Amino acid sequence: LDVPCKVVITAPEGEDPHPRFGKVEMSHAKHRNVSCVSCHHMFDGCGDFQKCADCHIDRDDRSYERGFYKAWHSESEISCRGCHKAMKAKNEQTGPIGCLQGCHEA
Amino acid sequence: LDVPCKVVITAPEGEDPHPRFGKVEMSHAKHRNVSCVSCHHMFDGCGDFQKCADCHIDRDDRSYERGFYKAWHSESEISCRGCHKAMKAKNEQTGPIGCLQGCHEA
Ligand code: HEC
Ligand code: HEC
Ligand code: HEC
Ligand code: HEC
Ligand code: HEC
Ligand code: HEC
Ligand code: HEC
Ligand code: HEC
Repeated sequence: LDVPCKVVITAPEGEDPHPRFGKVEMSHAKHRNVSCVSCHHMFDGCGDFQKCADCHIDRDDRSYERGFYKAWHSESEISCRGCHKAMKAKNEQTGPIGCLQGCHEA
Repeated sequence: LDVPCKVVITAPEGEDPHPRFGKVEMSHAKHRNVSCVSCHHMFDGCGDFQKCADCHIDRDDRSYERGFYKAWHSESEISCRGCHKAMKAKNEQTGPIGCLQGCHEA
């Protein structure tokens, strides 16, 4: 499909991930009310799509804004956890925040 | 997915173009502040961004809401001319409205 309904997000090739943190499912359908650029923040209205880890490569420095970990966990509202925390602070229905809740579960 | 930065819109596949109004270019780049669903009104969450004339096929009149002409020229703000006219009425920066301005121009 042009936009797959569910995606499986993994670590890039290289260092195996911690066994409990290696794959996360995300649904584009559940995020239908979130604009593409809210997540695909480098999309400027046309062009094609990459994996986030085509840029968010570094796995060793979890503080680095352009690294792998911060793509998903930064306080930035671009990140999975950052948006969900910001929405929760607004009492808005949103996604999970706990480390083994939802994303890293099941 | 590759969202073309410029598309050339013409008659439905396999059909002959209008002899004077046959092709119109549209820039996704220029429309980057317009949500995808504002035009692709059948897209919901995930799936395909279909060409409009997959559905807007009829050219027997310029009145049928599901036909070709109304996709582009309708009071509806989903249509090219309808959105531009509505935005102009609100004194918002927008696209062209005259029949030979922009869309059906060099
Ligand atoms: C955050 C909630 C997102 C929204 C809103 C949209 N997308 Fe998305 N998309 C997101 C992720 C995290 C992923 C997986 C990327 C990875 O590195 O694993 C995707 C994936 C896609 C893809 C496939 C890219 C690929 O793996 O090659 C496409 C083509 C895509 N997304 C398109 C897209 C569009 C057009 C959106 C708005 C309608 C959109 N996405 C929203 C996260 C999010
Ligand atoms: C390269 C073309 C990139 C792709 C694809 C994705 N990101 Fe990105 N991201 C990139 C850069 C260069 C930067 C720094 C800001 C800038 O534009 O220069 C970022 C930043 C983020 C952030 C902010 C992190 C922080 O400041 O703490 C997040 C949360 C982030 N990126 C997430 C993210 C996701 C989820 C992506 C796939 C959907 C993604 N990025 C793609 C470069 C690139
Ligand atoms: C805001 C800009 C978001 C970003 C970035 C991400 N998510 Fe999200 N998420 C958001 C909303 C508004 C919602 C609620 C949708 C609703 O109306 O119900 C969600 C929800 C989720 C869920 C729960 C879905 C379900 O089945 O109930 C998950 C598991 C989830 N979000 C995951 C997720 C991931 C992995 C993201 C980064 C790739 C991510 N979200 C980004 C808003 C936003
Ligand atoms: C969804 C909103 C998430 C929540 C909540 C948390 N994490 Fe996450 N994490 C998420 C994604 C989309 C990804 C990328 C895909 C993958 O599983 O690798 C990750 C990744 C990690 C990793 C792996 C890092 C690496 O291998 O380099 C770890 C160790 C990790 N996540 C830990 C973690 C912790 C401690 C959390 C609470 C602060 C947490 N995650 C929440 C998405 C989401
Ligand atoms: C109206 C101003 C639009 C906005 C906003 C977006 N798109 Fe669009 N797109 C539009 C048209 C009129 C066309 C040409 C269709 C035709 O019938 O000729 C397109 C085309 C696409 C395509 C390509 C489809 C194909 O050629 O088969 C894609 C993948 C696409 N559009 C995606 C897309 C996305 C993801 C948008 C939001 C970021 C988006 N479009 C906005 C009109 C408009
Ligand atoms: C079939 C899957 C369709 C595609 C692809 C597109 N449109 Fe559509 N359109 C469709 C229907 C069934 C209808 C009627 C209303 C409904 O939702 O049932 C419409 C309507 C419009 C209109 C309104 C016309 C009017 O009432 O005068 C416009 C302006 C319109 N559609 C435009 C449009 C464009 C520009 C598309 C490609 C980007 C497009 N439609 C695709 C069915 C389908
Ligand atoms: C509102 C929901 C729109 C619809 C539907 C379409 N257009 Fe549009 N258009 C819109 C805006 C807000 C703007 C201004 C962008 C800016 O900030 O400058 C425009 C602009 C144009 C232009 C001028 C720019 C250019 O590409 O040369 C053209 C020629 C144009 N729009 C064409 C066009 C066509 C062909 C559409 C239907 C397929 C269409 N627009 C829809 C807002 C909206
Ligand atoms: C962009 C905002 C437009 C303006 C202003 C006008 N038209 Fe248009 N027209 C537009 C598109 C995107 C298309 C589809 C592609 C194509 O060129 O075929 C059209 C099409 C027509 C047609 C052809 C119909 C057919 O069955 O082939 C005609 C005759 C036409 N347009 C006429 C027309 C007139 C009279 C306008 C002023 C009221 C007008 N158009 C404005 C986009 C845009």
